[PDB]
Amino acid sequence: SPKAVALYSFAGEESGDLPFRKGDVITILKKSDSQNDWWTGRVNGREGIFPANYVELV
Ligand SMILES: [Cl-]
Ligand SMILES: [Cl-]
Ligand SMILES: [Cl-]
Repeated sequence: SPKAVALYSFAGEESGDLPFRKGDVITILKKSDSQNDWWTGRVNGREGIFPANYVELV
């Protein structure tokens, strides 16, 4: 499974969003062919979707 580092924090205020802080390493559960889409991941015991541009694939 791909991992990615958060370049910026995401508050993830909407239901289904995955919040994270800058520097967190997110486990990617689903990605698309664009890093401008919302991808699916998990970190900190939460699961959800987030803007893929906020992360850098390891
Ligand atoms: Cl935000
Ligand atoms: Cl892209
Ligand atoms: Cl969750």
